[PDB]
Amino acid sequence: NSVSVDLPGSMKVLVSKSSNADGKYDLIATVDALELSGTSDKNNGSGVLEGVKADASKVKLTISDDLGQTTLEVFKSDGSTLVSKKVTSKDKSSTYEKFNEKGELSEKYITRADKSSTYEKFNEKGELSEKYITRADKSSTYEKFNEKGELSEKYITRADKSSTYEKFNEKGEVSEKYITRADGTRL
Repeated sequence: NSVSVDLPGSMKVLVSKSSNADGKYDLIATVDALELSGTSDKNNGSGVLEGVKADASKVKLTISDDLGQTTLEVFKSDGSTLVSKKVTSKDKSSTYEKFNEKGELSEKYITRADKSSTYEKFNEKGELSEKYITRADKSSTYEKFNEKGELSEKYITRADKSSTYEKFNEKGEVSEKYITRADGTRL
C-alpha cells in the first residue's frame, strides 16, 4: 500500500500512488484524531489535505513542495472564517494564531529555532494589547498597550537577573522607572 512521510509540526502523511486516477498520489493524514485527505501531483507527501469536523468546521493542511513548511488551518462552517492557524517549519520554528468568532486575530504565539518565543494578545478591535518576549539568554520583555494604542507598561528582564520596569502615562514619556542592577541594588 502506502508510504509514510514525516512532516514539520510532528505530523505524518501517508502517500500512495493513485490507481483510479492518473499521475496522482493519494494523501491521508490523521491530525488531532481527525482524518484528512487529498491528492497531489508529487510523490513526496506535499500537497493539500482537507477534513471536516462534526460541527462542520473545515480543516486544511497545506504541505509546501519541498516539505519545509506545514500550515494547519481550522475554519468555521462557512469554510472561510478562520478559527486557528498553525505554521511549522522544518527548523522547528512555528507561528500559532487563534481568532475570535468573526475571524479577527486574537492571539499569536511565535516560537523560533533558538526557542525564543513571542506571545502577542489582541483586543476585540484586533489591535495589540500585550506582547511578551522570552529569549534564549533568558531575558524577557513585557509590553502592555492602552486603549489608545499607546504603550502604557514595559518590563525588561536581563540575563544577569537585573530588571527595568517603566510605566507610561497619558503622555508618551516615562512616569516611573525601576532600574535593578547587580544583586539587589535598586533605584
